[PDB]
Amino acid sequence: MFDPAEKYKMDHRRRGIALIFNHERFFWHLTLPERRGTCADRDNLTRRFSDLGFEVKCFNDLKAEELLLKIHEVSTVSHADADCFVCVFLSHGEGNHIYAYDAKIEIQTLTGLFKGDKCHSLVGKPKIFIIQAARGNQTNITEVDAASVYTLPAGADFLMCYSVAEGYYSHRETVNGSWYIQDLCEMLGKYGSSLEFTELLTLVNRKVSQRRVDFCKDPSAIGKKQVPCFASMLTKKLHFFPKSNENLYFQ
Amino acid sequence: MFDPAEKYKMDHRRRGIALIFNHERFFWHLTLPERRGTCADRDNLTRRFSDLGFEVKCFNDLKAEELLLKIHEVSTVSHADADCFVCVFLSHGEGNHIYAYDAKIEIQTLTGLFKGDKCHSLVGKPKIFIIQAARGNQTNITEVDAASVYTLPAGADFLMCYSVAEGYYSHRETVNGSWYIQDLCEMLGKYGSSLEFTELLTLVNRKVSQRRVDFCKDPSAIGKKQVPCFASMLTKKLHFFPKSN
Ligand SMILES: Oc1cc(F)ccc1CNc1ncccc1-c1cocn1
Repeated sequence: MFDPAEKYKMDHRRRGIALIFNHERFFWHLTLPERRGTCADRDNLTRRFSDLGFEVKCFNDLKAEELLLKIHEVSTVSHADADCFVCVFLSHGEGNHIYAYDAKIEIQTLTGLFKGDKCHSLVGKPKIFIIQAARGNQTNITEVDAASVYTLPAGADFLMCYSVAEGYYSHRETVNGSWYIQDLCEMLGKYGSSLEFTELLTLVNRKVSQRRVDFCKDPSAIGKKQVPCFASMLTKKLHFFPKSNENLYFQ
Repeated sequence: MFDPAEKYKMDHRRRGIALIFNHERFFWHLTLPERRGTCADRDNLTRRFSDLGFEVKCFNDLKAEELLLKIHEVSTVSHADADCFVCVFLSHGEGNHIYAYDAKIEIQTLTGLFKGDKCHSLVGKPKIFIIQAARGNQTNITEVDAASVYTLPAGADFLMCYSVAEGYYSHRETVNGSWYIQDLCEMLGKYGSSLEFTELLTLVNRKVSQRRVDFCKDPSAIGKKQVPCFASMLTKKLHFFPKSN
C-alpha cells in the first residue's frame, strides 16, 4: 500500500494555531540589545499565517514563567480538529536556548511539550518551529548578529526552521525586519498555498543566500553572508492548500 | 525572472564522486565494538549510487591520517565536469566527531574542505553528506546504539543526512545492515532517478519511523524508536535523472 507522493492529511475542520513569541527588549541585567524591527517580522508573519488559515496568537516580551505557561496551555488544549501546529520565536538565543525577557529557556523543553507522548491531538500531524535567534552583538539601518542557536532537530513529524546556520550571520533591518522573515513571508505570500513547505523553505534559502553583502554602509558588516537551514523529521509532503469554508463552522 | 521550481544543473559530463568511509573494527584502546553488518551497508550504497552514475570510491577502516589525506585529495581534484559530490560515513561518532580506526575527526573540518571558498569546482553544486554514526554500546541479530552525533548543518548547497536524531536509537542487523541504509537504498532503487532527493529522504524518515520496536528478541531493545533527519541548506530542487550517453 506504500505511496511515494503521500501528503499529511490537511482536511481537518481548522488549520491550527500559530504561536508567535516576539521579543524586542530584555531585562537590564542580561545586557542584550533592542531587536528594533522584530515588530515588522511579527506583523508580516501574522498576516501570511492568517491568509493560510491559522488562528495566530502573538505574545510580546513574555518573562520565562509567562512563556512556559502560555505554551504549556497550548500543548494541553485539544488540536484533534486541527491540521498542524506552528510556533515562532523572534528573540536572541545561544546554543540550545531561546531568550525570554528575563532568562533563557531550553528549546528541547518547548518542542518536548508537542512530542507524540505528551500531546496526542498532534501525533502524526506536522509540528513546525521557526526560529529567528542569534547573539546580541551590542532611519532603516541593517544590524548583523552572529549565528548562535544550534540547528537542532526535535522528533517524528517536526520541522525545525532556522534564520541562520553555524559560521554565518543573521541580518535585521530596523523598519523592514529580519532578512529571513522578509523572504519567508514573501514566499508564503506568493507560493504558501500551492508549494510543498520544504520546497518553499528551500526557495527561502536561495532568496537569503543570494542577498549581497559586499557594498555595505558599515565597513565591518562586509562579507558576512546569511545561509538559513531547516531540519526536517517530516514523514510526508506538507501542503497548505486553501481549506473549503463554504457554509462550514471553522471557529 | 525568479523561478519557484528551479533545479540544480545536473547536465555535466559525469555525475560526480561518492566517497564511502566504512569502519567495521577500531583500535583496541578506543574500546568501540565491531560494527558487524557495515559491509552490507557499503555494498548496498555502492550499487545504488553506481546505478545513479556516481564513480563510487570505498575505503575500509582508514586511520585518521589516511582518511584526512584521501578526502583532502578529493577536495583539491577538479569537479568542474561533475554534477555534485556525495560523501558517506559508516562508523561510530560522538557530538561533532566521526570515528576513524584510531581517533575521532571533527565533522566540520571534513565538510569545510568542500565549502565554496576552498573547492571552486563544487560552488553552487549540491554537496551531500550521509552519516550512519552513533555511540558504541558494548545468525542475524539487531544491535541498537544510542544517537550521539549532532545533526549539524554545513554551508550553502550542503545537505547533511543523519541515520538518527537526538533522543532516538540507531539499529543495525549484523547481515542485512543498518535500518537507515537499508531503507535509504530501497528508496534509491525504486525512486532515486525520478524523485527530488529531499522528497526521497522524507520517505526514508517515514520508512524508518514506521519500523516497529515493541516485539523484540532482546527485552532491553523494546520501545527504542529510530527517527532519522536531514539538514537542507540546498537552494534548488535536486534530481538524479538518468544522464544521456
Ligand atoms: O542533534 C543532536 C543529536 C544528538 F545525538 C545529541 C544532541 C543533539 C543536539 N545538538 C546540536 N545539534 C545541532 C547543532 C549543534 C548541536 C550542539 C553543539 O553542541 C551542543 N549541541
